[PDB]
Amino acid sequence: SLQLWQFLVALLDDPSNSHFIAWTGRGMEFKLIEPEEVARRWGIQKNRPAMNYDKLSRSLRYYYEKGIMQKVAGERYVYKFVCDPEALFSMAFPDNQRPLL
Repeated sequence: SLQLWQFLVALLDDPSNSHFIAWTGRGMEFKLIEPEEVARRWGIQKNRPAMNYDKLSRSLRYYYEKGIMQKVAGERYVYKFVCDPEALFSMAFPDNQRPLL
């Protein structure tokens, strides 16, 4: 399984992608430098050729409403991953949140 937050982290980990998505250097903050290019790549990844940023952005909002990300104030395309105990559990268990016997 691959969901959007993981996909973004995969792109962010490779600094050769910095011209369209980058860790800003402020903690866990990242910027979508070319939002439609990020969306295009997500569409390729998921075989959804009609993917676009409008669609992708819904997931960003779902993540910040759930406290997995935060939207940075004053910015359009700057977000941060949340580093807290509860968010770490959600990120550790994307597919099963009753993982123990």
